[PDB]
Amino acid sequence: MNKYTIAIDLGYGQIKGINQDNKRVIFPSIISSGKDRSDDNIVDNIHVKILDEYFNEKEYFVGELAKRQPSNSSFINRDNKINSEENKVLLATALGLLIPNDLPNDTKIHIVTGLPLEHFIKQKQALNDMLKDFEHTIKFVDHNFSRNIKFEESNITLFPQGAGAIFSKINNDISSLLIKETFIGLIDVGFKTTDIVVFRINKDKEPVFEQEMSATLDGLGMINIYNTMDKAFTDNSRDGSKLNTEQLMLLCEEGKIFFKGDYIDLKKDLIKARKTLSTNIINKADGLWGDDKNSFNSIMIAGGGGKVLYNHLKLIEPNMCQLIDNPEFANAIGYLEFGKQF
Ligand SMILES: Nc1ncnc2c1ncn2[C@@H]1O[C@H](COP(=O)(O)OP(=O)(O)O)[C@@H](O)[C@H]1O
Ligand SMILES: [Mg+2]
Ligand SMILES: [Mg+2]
Repeated sequence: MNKYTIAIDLGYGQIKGINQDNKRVIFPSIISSGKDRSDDNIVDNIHVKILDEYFNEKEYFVGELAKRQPSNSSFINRDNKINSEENKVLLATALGLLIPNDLPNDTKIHIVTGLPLEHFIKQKQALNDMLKDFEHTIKFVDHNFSRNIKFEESNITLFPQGAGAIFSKINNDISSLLIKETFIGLIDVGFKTTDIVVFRINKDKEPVFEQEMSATLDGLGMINIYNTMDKAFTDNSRDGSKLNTEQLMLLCEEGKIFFKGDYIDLKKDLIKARKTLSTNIINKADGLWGDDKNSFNSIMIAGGGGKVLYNHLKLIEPNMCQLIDNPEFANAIGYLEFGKQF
């Protein structure tokens, strides 16, 4: 009785996913009501329908396709909720893309997912509850295929973020991380939260979680830069005009947007927002690691935020800190290695 393993990292910014055949998908965590659209990649054209027990077919665009719409799942103003309509569509769209076409009668889907470090205790059951209740057919209308998502209880496993990304053997060299009596830190800078997780290495090269030197920062993530640039845009505009989410996201890539025949350059505020977010995250990490900061052998930052802020984040200890090889799929790969050896 085999089982197929799909690792899915759920974010308030980007859904990341990878099954045990090393097929990865990633797309923005925005959905949108769908419509008859009337070597293109499927990930940029997610027109989809979801069938349930009520025989509701709910129609959605999700990902890049939904990003390019007037109506949107909020990005800034998406209330934090672990089981919602949008996390169900986003979870079922990531599954739908990572489920093969010829699974045997014996092979069933095993999902590995989780919560941020300190969010785990609070929301392990609510996430295990939404997964238990999955009873949906996900239909990719423009791509002639559909999948059924049903979860066998404890055909699913939940892991707090942090351990998996660290322990990994594809994005790390765990031979060089196993040093006696030293620490190893992770700084996963995400969209709404930021995880700081450290592990003490035993004298027998066994790693131990240090809850004390670890937190989940609830007010610091890349969303701070989005809001500061949203206010910088209306403020600079002095028109009372606001961007939509496709524009605001572009305005936070480089700080340039072409709006109503005006070249809006806010790169000066974007740089300041990134230094200001990065300062806080370095301060919190220093706050948790006192003089024990000298006892580290690596401090690896990761996530989408870690990728864009690495040059600021590195200042926390420049000759010792590094960027993990695939920052955004760093927890999702940890979720694969942990689920597969299970
Ligand atoms: N090329 C890029 N330029 C600027 N920002 C980026 C880029 N790629 C990703 N990001 C930022 O990183 C975020 C993705 O973070 P992610 O690793 O998904 O964390 P979470 O798991 O909390 O969603 C996006 O919302 C975006 O703001
Ligand atoms: Mg994340
Ligand atoms: Mg906290």
